[PDB]
Amino acid sequence: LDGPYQSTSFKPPSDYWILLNPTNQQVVLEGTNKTDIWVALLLVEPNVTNQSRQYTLFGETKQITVENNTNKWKFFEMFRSSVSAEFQHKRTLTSDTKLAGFLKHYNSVWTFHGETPHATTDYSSTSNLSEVETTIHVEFYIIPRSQESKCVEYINTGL
Repeated sequence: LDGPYQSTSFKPPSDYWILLNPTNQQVVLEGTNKTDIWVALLLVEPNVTNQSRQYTLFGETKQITVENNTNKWKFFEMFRSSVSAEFQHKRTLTSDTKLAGFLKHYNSVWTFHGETPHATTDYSSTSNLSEVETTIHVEFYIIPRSQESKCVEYINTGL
């Protein structure tokens, strides 16, 4: 919808879907309010044998075991609620579209999980939504939640 945005660090306005358009395996998003929510989406290329890859998350060097036995791409949703904790593999988006989503809405942070073309949304709660800031490493678009059905379309079948 709103055309290609270059990679940047910003606090997205609420009720707007950020639609990430990555090309290469990567840490594609880091989002936190530095209080009770840390979210990171790691893009894993197709046909990846179980192995521990090194990622930089919020200035910290982390080893994360990744695996992708499919021809599709997988977005690893790493999550922690306290800065002192280690990241957990909370959800996964298995995709042939290579698009992912990020939305701030009603005290929660919404992402997509499942497998295309049947990927669905889920959320994580936070006590300070307004202060969650995202470092989008890749090109992205912005779609309002008043057109969320369009963003579901793109997530599952592409732009």
